Order: sequence, then structure tokens, then C-alpha cells
Amino acid sequence: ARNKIALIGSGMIGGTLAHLAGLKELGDVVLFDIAEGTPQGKGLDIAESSPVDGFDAKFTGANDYAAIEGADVVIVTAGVPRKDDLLGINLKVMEQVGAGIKKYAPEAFVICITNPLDAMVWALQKFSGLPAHKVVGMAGVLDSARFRYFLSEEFNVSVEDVTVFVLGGHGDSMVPLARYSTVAGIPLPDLVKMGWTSQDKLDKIIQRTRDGGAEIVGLLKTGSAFYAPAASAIQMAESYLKDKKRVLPVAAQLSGQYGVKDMYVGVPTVIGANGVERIIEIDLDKDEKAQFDKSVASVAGLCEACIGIAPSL
Amino acid sequence: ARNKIALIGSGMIGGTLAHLAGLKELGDVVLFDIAEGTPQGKGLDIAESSPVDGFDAKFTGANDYAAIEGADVVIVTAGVPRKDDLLGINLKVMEQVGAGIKKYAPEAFVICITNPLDAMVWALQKFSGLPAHKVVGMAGVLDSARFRYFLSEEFNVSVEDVTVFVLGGHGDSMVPLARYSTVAGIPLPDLVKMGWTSQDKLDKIIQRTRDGGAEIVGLLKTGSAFYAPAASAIQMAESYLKDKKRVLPVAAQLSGQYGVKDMYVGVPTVIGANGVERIIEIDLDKDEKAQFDKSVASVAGLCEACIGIAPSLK
Amino acid sequence: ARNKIALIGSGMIGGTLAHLAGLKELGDVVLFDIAEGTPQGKGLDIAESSPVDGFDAKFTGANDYAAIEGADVVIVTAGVPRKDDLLGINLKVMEQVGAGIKKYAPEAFVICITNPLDAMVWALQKFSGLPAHKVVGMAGVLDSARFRYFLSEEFNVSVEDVTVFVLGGHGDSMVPLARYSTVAGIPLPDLVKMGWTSQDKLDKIIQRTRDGGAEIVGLLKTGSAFYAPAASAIQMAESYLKDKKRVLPVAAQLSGQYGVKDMYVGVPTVIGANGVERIIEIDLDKDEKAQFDKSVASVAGLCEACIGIAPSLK
Amino acid sequence: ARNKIALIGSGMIGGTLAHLAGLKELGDVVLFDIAEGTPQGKGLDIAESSPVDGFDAKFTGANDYAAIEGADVVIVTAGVPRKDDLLGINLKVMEQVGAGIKKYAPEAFVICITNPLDAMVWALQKFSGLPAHKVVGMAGVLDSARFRYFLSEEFNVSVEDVTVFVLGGHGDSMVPLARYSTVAGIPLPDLVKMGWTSQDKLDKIIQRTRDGGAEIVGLLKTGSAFYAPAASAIQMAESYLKDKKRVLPVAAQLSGQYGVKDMYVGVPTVIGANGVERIIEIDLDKDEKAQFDKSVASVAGLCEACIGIAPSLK
Ligand SMILES: Nc1ncnc2c1ncn2[C@@H]1O[C@H](COP(=O)(O)OP(=O)(O)O)[C@@H](O)[C@H]1O
Ligand SMILES: Nc1ncnc2c1ncn2[C@@H]1O[C@H](COP(=O)(O)OP(=O)(O)O)[C@@H](O)[C@H]1O
Ligand SMILES: Nc1ncnc2c1ncn2[C@@H]1O[C@H](COP(=O)(O)OP(=O)(O)O)[C@@H](O)[C@H]1O
Ligand SMILES: Nc1ncnc2c1ncn2[C@@H]1O[C@H](COP(=O)(O)OP(=O)(O)O)[C@@H](O)[C@H]1O
Repeated sequence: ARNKIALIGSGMIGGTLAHLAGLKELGDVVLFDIAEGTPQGKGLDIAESSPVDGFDAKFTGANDYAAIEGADVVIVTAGVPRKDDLLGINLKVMEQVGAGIKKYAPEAFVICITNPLDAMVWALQKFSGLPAHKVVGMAGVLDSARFRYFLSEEFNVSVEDVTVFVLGGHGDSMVPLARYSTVAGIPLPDLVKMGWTSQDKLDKIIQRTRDGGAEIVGLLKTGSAFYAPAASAIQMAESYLKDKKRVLPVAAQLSGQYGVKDMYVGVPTVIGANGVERIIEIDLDKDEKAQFDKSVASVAGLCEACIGIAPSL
Repeated sequence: ARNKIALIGSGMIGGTLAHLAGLKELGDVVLFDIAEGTPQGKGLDIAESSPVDGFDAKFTGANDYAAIEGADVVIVTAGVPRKDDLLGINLKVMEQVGAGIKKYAPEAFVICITNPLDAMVWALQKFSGLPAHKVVGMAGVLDSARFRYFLSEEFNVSVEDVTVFVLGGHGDSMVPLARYSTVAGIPLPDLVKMGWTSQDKLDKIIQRTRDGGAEIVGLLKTGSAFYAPAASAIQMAESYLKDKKRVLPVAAQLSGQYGVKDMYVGVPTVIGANGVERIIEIDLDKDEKAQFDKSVASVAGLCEACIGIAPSLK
Repeated sequence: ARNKIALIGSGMIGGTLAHLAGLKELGDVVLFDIAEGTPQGKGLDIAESSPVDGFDAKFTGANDYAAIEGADVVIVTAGVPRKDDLLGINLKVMEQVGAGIKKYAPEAFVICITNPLDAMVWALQKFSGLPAHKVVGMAGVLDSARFRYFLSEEFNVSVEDVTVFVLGGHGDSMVPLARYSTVAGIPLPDLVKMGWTSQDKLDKIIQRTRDGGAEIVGLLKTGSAFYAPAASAIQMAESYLKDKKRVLPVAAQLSGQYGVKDMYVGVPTVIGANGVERIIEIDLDKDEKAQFDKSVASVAGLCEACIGIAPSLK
Repeated sequence: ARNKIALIGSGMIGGTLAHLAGLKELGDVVLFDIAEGTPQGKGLDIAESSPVDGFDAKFTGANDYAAIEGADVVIVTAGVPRKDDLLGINLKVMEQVGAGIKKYAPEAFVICITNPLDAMVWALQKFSGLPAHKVVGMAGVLDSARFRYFLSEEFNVSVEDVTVFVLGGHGDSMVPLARYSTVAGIPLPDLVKMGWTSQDKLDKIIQRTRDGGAEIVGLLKTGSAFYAPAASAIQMAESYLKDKKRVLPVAAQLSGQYGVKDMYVGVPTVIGANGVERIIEIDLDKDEKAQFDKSVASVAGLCEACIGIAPSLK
């Protein structure tokens, strides 16, 4: 049987996941949503494109969780946009999604995209009852992609020769490690030394990565980023389906690493056929650990606020 | 230097064209639109995705035609949705687009998507002044893709083993030839004989292909198809850029084939580094010819109504 | 767990099978051979190449059949070159390979390449005991590739728009059907009618296809084709592994189709996750049927000679 | 016009270069060789494979240099195998090849593979007269692919997540910098401190990389590596053809960097549409600089012995 990918949410990211899953031949695709017509429509549009590029994949749109039965991978974008209270609405969505995955796809590898990410993934894991190593959040890969793109422009090198090291969440909760970020193995601080850029331009690049999501919103005005997010989650899915062992920053349940337990945090992980196969642990200096703890504190509060709304957690 | 692809219109199809061009490494991409922010945002979004798959391409969003200068391929989706009324607004858009291509990308291979396709490509070729062999419309490839998909489902074979032969435009203007459509070389009427499906099911499949665009609109409610249309236009672009000589049904200027001159009609064509390098003419039986003539006549009616609005087209 | 591909034989075709399996990310690859070092060397060379393109697959060389345990697909090129005595040595190889698959990969999709193909795949099925729908021979896809390529050059169209219909085996045992061969849905005889080529040039292209293997041998002098044969077998394997339902001409066990039972014959088949899922049966006119029966008769003679050598095949 | 890739030498690597150029749709390919039949045979074999995957490319075999005319990229494997009189035979070959490039493809980007690489590329640049930034040697990418592969195994991570930094040539001429080699951005010496590996294992992986070519020869017995070498050279061609700006270790002409002038040394370089666009110069500690100087001196001595065989190089 082909692999089966279920996309819970058929909006801008959802459609893009479907398209990419088709193009990359990851397998059959189920697009789920509460909106009638939307998933069916996008699913049939993508199916109808299949003969052009030559991929053979079933695309199904559905409004019933039974359609996700036996999904090897589930990618969750279901939620509402920030048009505080976002927490309350999206948490109720995670509850519906969790129960749906619990019933129909308990063996799935689950990638959460819904915001606020680190809390929503934490809640989805508990509501679904899936083992934590099989439930992760997409955030870090997106920050890393933006950062790499900015640097590839700064140095006029290939994106393929830029590596960045990122932990935490987005924005002020991101913890970049310049010293573990390189061009062809040469770390960013030495590139500054060599005159390839300046520390001020690197600081602006770092700040632009923090604000990267907001920059896209400012440009589109009517929505947020969807290509790079979608590409990011597909890469995680792909490392699972192909047992690739990529090292990828994702929101994963920590159990002692970095001094944190029972909470999702953005960390470098090795992704393979068993989900999060390994959490990578590096030393952080005082300032790094300062930012790190600050994000954990912020996410702790969101999770507590979620416990407020849903004591079942 | 890399190939340069200019996308005139940065909407649902436009953004998809850009994503596909990035993924397939067809070259650098300019997203153009009149809306500020939109092409800049989609362009940067896609650029930002590029380290994931490792493609190297520049993405630029622009609100100025000068950004398209020297484009090897121009793909046009600029226009407004249908919420003869449409004709007038989109015609004026083809005039602006035409003038920008003439000025900044005169050597471009141009692929028109804007509806109503059959008149807009013909108008766009005139306004722009480009040689007709370098200006085509995307329609046939989409209808063909839908048709093939439905057949692959009916027979449970790979999409790559289904071929269909489509003349004309969308809907009632489509003239599909079942006898030149095949699974692995076996024509559809033979597959009907062998019991692989029935004539009534084949008939419904052709009808579904006619109504294909409207089926997606009914599902989406808020807009129309964009993934299959984009994929279709990108396939045409790619045959040009790679000098592939794919046989693709496109809206092309006829000059004698099928008795038709000075008009764009959907016909299978060989697309290579010189654009429309060959239009394929087959013999039609009397019924098929009558279907083809009705479709061409309806396209001529649309073009004449464009002339009434923009006399410079005459 | 990744798919596992076992290559029984690590010569020219085998090494190409491994390379393509890596490049296309079909899974982990075991190269098996009788020669020590050859499969280990090639496997490590291809593994060392993997960081360039970024594919992650394990490559193992082995001289022990236990290495092939649990293989999803097994591709067999083991044999010796013609340097009816060939039949004898290669039948012994099929017996060893058969026993090794039976013991270690009884659930594999098995693709036979070893010559002479039509007898060897039939012998290999019997020796191995695998269900016949999981054991096929590569042949038709190669004749088909050659033919398509030659036509694509003749007409100067993309290889992607050429389809050919080929029954039987290589050389004089090939039964090509020009009428079920097309460019963009247009059968070759209509293309002759339209002036795209002549009957005499089509006849020559057909004969070139019969002689295709020998033409490569004539050029290389030291051995035979390996790129197109490897590509052809890999396509078959992918259709299985992706459940793609491609229609491919392969040597398959017939059970009534075309009046044939209990023999392997080159026929267009749908290949999916269950192996040979459908064997396509068309009607043949009187001349085509005579050509087909003559081809089947010479395959029956070859199998009878194999029974002569190895009575356990009776 | 499609890109044109000329392959000077149609042996094991040559054939593999051709196949990969086909699969990756890099352009039309000319296989050239002194041996009649070989390049025509390999060329036709690969062309015949092309309808399977659907790439459209011309493959030509030739024994006349005029076939390479206007090549965008020329990759040279022409020479004889190692069975200082090798230096003399292969130098004579570089003379012929250089003269054919000068006459027929003076604007080519040229990639040398012929051994001994460090002298042959230098000598090939001088014979052909091409600008030095357009003539490079393939070496470092190969050592780097092997290195990364061995590391990916030790750490159980994707090959895509390992980066290594290699100066100099193969074997004892290699100068690897563990401190600019990484897993996920984390340098190797730090990984040793973290317990993910030991200095012993790391030293053995370095030594294994130095002996990597000889390890493959010890396994194959009758030949040397060809898959990883071909993949490495193709990555270099591709970065040029796509203006990718990949950072790749290649043998390039230094003009002041690391204190070296008028000599080809393995250094990481930016490769784009103008060939060697930037040679990366880092600071070296005293030990690293001694290793580098010893490697460069041994390259200088080889080139001096070439000047004694062919005084025209002085
Ligand atoms: N309870 C729910 N279950 C499933 N889908 C939901 C639920 N609530 C909202 N959605 C859907 O989630 C999708 C969110 O899409 P969108 O707003 O485009 O954001 P994104 O950028 O994450 O794609 C919409 O298609 C919406 O209908
Ligand atoms: N005169 C014009 N010039 C350039 N772009 C235009 C013009 N008029 C409309 N557009 C743009 O064309 C795009 C059409 O996109 P959309 O409505 O999503 O349809 P489609 O599905 O064809 O992409 C919109 O982004 C709109 O801003
Ligand atoms: N009994 C056997 N078991 C396994 N491999 C065998 C056996 N006999 C021969 N071989 C191998 O089969 C391979 C045939 O390769 P080669 O002669 O290059 O032909 P091809 O073109 O079919 O690859 C060789 O590697 C050879 O050692
Ligand atoms: N003067 C020359 N010009 C062109 N080709 C040559 C010349 N001398 C030798 N060759 C060819 O170079 C090729 C080297 O191939 P091969 O020995 O397989 O080594 P590799 O492993 O580098 O491909 C052979 O095909 C040989 O015929």
C-alpha cells in the first residue's frame, strides 16, 4: 500500500502541503477540513494536475475523521487566524483533532503547525495520547530556512552551503547559535573575521529572522506565509517516511534535556522512521540560556492558561 | 546567466507558477502585479522556502513592468474574476500587459491564461506585437490533464499511460477526439469494445471534462482551479526552455490549418526553443469538422466583440 | 523500515541498477555476486557518491544469499555471456538464484534479466516457487524504449509523446503493433498517411528495434547494452514499489490470454504493489496472430530444451 | 539552444558522466574517445534509455574533436590507467585534449579528472590556453564525499547534515580541517568532546579518506572508482550550468592566496556561471600551514617533472 498522508486543515498551508506531497510522490493524500467543499476542491484540482507532472497519488477531500484512518503522517494546520483568545479557540480545535487522530490514526507521525505552536503541540499530544516521540511541532525548520536564505544572499553562495543552528520558538523566543551556523563549515564569526560581512549586518539578519513571519504578513496584508512553512513540514514528513535521520530543529517533548520536563521546546532532533529518535543537547552560554529559559517561561504560562481552559490536561 | 520567467499576475495561479518554477529550477522568477505587497510577499515566501529543497533561484516581486526586462518566458494571469462584462475589463488588462511585454520583454515566449482565454490570447498577441509563434494560450493542457485523470481512475492505470487528443477551448468549445486518445496506445473506442468501461461512462467523462472548471468552482465556492492550471502552463514553459519538443494542445495562431487563418485556436503543437514550431493538422470526419467549425465560430464571435470595444484590434 | 532491493548479479547492468536505485531513492540496496570484491567495491563506490546528491541509502555487497533476506524486490542479472550451451550454464545459475530467493526472499517481486530471457524467467519462476504474478522478465520495456527513441528522432518530438505497443521478445520474436503505437495519440499508420515519415523508414525503424541489442554489441565490441536495460528494469521495480499501475510490456506467465497457458510471454501488463495485476489482452488480426504464435512456439521450444537439461522443470 | 556537455574520454567515468548528465537533464552530450565504437555505443545505449525516464537529450559518440564544437562544459577523463612514465603518457594525452579544446571549445568550462590530477589539470590549462578560472580539477569533492559518507555512518545522521573542509589533493596530499567540518553546524572537535565519537575513530576516518581510492581498487581488483568520481564532477558542472554558487573544493589556480602563485591547488571555491568566481582563503595555524606547504611543494615537483617531459609548459 502506498504511504498515506493526512492533512488536518485545507487552507493555505494545507493546500501547499497536498501539492508538495503530490509532486514529491510521498503517497496518497487526504485533505480534511470542517469547511465543506474546500478540501474536496483542492484535492481534485491537485489530482487533475497529476497527469502533467506524472505522479500517481490518490487525493481525497473529507469532512469526517474516518477518512484519515491509518495515515502514516498527519500534518495539522486546523485553527483560526489572529484577526490571548486565539489560545482558547485553537485549543478546542486541537481537542477535536486529537480525538480524531486517537481514533483513526494512532500510529501516525504527527506534525503540528497550528499556533501558538509550542502550546498547541503540547496539548495535541495529550489529547491524542500518541507517544510524544511521534508528535512534533514545525517551527525551527522555518526559522532556519529564512535565516539560511538571508545569509545566502549576504554572501552570494548557494543555499545548500549555508547551515544555521536554531533553538526555541519564533521571534524573541528564538535562540540562534552563530557559532554553530556556517558557510561550507566556516562559522559565521570567522566569516565576519574574513570580511565576508560585518557583525552589524549579521545582527540585522538575525533580527530579520525573528521578524520573518511578521515581514510576510506586512507584505500580504490579508494573510501569512504558506510556501516556506509548507516546505518545512514536508521536509520533516519526508525524513520520517524515508528514515533519513536528518538533523532538524522541531518542537519536541523534552524529558530532562536543557533542564526541562513535560513540555515541548524547539530543539535540534534526529528524525527517522521512529519519529524523534534523538534530542541533541549542546551547551548554551548565560545569554543563550537566558533567552532559552525566557521562552520556556512564556510557553509554561500558555500551557497553564490552557490547563485553565481544559483541566483534562 | 539563468533563465528569467516573468509572471504577470501574482494571484492564486501566479503564486503556484512561481512555486513550481522554483521547485523545477526553471530559473529566476519575477512576480508582477498591480497590487502592492502581494508579489513581494509571495516572492520572498518562496525564496525563504528554497533552502529546504536546495534550489537556487532569485525571486523578485515588482509593481513596475521594468522588472520583467529580458524575461525568457512570460506567463499572464493578470485579470479580474467573474463574480461579456468580463470581456471588457480583461481586454483592457491585456492592453496594459501587451504594452509592457512589447517594451521590456519583446523576445519572450508568452503564455496567456487570463479568461476568456480564446479571445484574450488573440488580443494579447495583437496588443503586444510579438510574433504569433511566440504567443500561446494555456487551455488544452488543462482539459487534457482533467480528461486523463478521470480516465486513469476509470481504468485504474497510471496517469502516465493515458493520452488524450483535444482540439478547441474549454466547455462547449472543446472538441475531444476519443479515437486519438489511448491507454498504452489502445484507443478508447477499442477499450470500450474490450469492456474496460462503457460508452455511457466515457460520455460522462467527456462531459465532466467540459464542466471541469465549473466543478472546482462549485467546490471551492470562493474561487477557481489553480494547481492544474499552473502545472499546465509550467509544462509549456518548460518545453520551451528545455527545447523539449513536447506535443501540447495550446491556443495557437492558425495560418491555413483546418481552413482557419488569422485566429487563435486550440490545437496540438510542438513546443520547443522557437515556441510553436509545428501545429499538428489531422483529417477530421464530417461530424468532427462540424464540431470544430462551431467552436472556431464561437471564438471568432468573441474576437469580433473585442474589436467593437478596442477597434485597434481590427 | 526502508524498502530493500537485492541485485543478484553485480556486473555492468547490476552496478547500473544500484546507481539508479540510489539516485531515485528506491531504498537500501544489496549487491550480490559470485565474484568476491566486485559487489563490495561497487556498493561502497555508490555509497560514497551519496553525499553529493544527498540520498540516504545503505549499499551492501555480498557473496552470501543470506544478505538478500526480506528483499522487497529482486533483480537478477546473474549469468555468463555467450562467448545452446549458454542455456545450460545459465539454467544452473537460475537454479542457484531460485533456491536463494525461495529461502531468503520468498515475498519479493522478482525481475529477471538473464539471457536467454524468455526461458530463464520461466525456469526461475519454477525453481524459486514464487507465485508467477511476482516473477516477471524484463524485455519489452527495452525494445519499447529503443523503438520510442528511434521514432522520437524520426519525428523530432519528445520521447514522452511516443508510445509503442510491443508483444513477445527481442529480435525475430518481437511482435510490434504499429497500429497501437502513437505520437500524441496519432497511430503510426496515420502518421505515414500524413507524410511524417514513410512506410519504408518505419519498416527500417522496426528492424533496427529487432536488432537493437546486437547494434550496441557491434559498437562496444567487448560487451552488450547496460544503461537502457538497467533503466528498463528499474521502471518495473518502481511501478511495483510505488503501486503506480504503469502499463509495461513484460514477460509474464499467461493463463489463457491469447490462447496460451503455462508459459512466459512478453505482454503489456499493469504492474502494481501486487506484481502482475492485469495482463492486457487485445484482439489480433490473422497476420498478427500468426506472428504471435510463431514467437510463442520458439519460446516453447527453448523451454522444452531447458526441460531436457533440467527434468525437474517438467 | 540546449547546453552542450562534451566528455573527453568514454571509459567507466565517461559513461557514468553521460548517464548522470542525461538523468539530470543538463543538456545534450558528446562522448568523445580515441577508441572507435565505444563512445557511439555508450551514447546510443543511454539515448535509448531516455524514453524510460522521459529526459530529452541528444547523445553523440565521436572520434573527431570537431564534435565538441561550442561545448559549454568539457569533462576530461582521457588517459591510461596506472598498471612517472604514467606522467609522460597522460601528459601527451593532455596535449592532444588541450589542443582540441583550444580549437573547438575555447569558451568551455573545463573539468579535468585524468591522473595524476594535480599536475594534469595545470598542464591542461597551459596546453589549452583557456583562462585559468575556466579550468579546474575534480578532486576535493570526491575526498569530501567519502569523508562525509564515513562520518554519516559513525554518527548515524543524514549525509546531507555532514560538512567537511578539504584542502589539497588525494591521499597524503590531502589537508583536511576537522575544525571546519561539522555535523549540523557543530564542529568535529566539539563532537569528540561531547562523546559522539573519539579522536581515534576520527583519525581512522581521515586515514580511510586518504586511502579511499585505493580501497575501491583493492575491492574491484581490475579497476578504480567511477560512480563517486562521476557524481563529484557532475556537481561541479551543474553549479556552473545553473550559476548555483556552490562552494566546492576543486583544484584551481591560485594567484596569491595562501602565499601561492601560478599553481593549481585544491581549495574550496565558489563555482558559478563564470567558473571559479571566488577562491576561499582561510587562516591556517602553523601545523596546518606546514601540511599545506608540503602538499603544494609536492604538487610543484610533479609540474616541474612535466616541464622536463614537455618544455613548452615552462
Ligand atoms: N475545528 C476545525 N477542524 C478542522 N479544520 C478547521 C477547524 N477550524 C478551522 N479549521 C480550518 O483550518 C484551516 C486554517 O487555514 P488558514 O486560515 O488558511 O491558515 P494556514 O495558513 O494555517 O493554512 C481553514 O481551512 C479552516 O477551515
Ligand atoms: N491590470 C493589471 N495588471 C497586473 N495585474 C493585475 C491587473 N488587474 C488585476 N491584476 C492581478 O491579477 C491577479 C489575478 O489573480 P486571481 O484573481 O487570484 O486569479 P488567478 O486564479 O487567475 O490567479 C490578481 O493578483 C490581481 O491583482
Ligand atoms: N552463479 C552466479 N551467481 C551470482 N552471480 C553470478 C553467477 N554467475 C555469474 N555471475 C555474475 O553475473 C554478473 C554478470 O554481469 P555481466 O557479465 O557484466 O553481464 P550484465 O550485462 O548482465 O550485467 C557478473 O558479475 C558475474 O560474476
Ligand atoms: N589520447 C586520447 N584521447 C581520447 N581518449 C583517450 C586517449 N587515450 C586514452 N583514451 C581513452 O580514455 C578512456 C579512459 O577510460 P578508463 O580507462 O575507463 O578510465 P576512467 O576510469 O577514468 O574512466 C578510455 O576510454 C580510453 O580509450
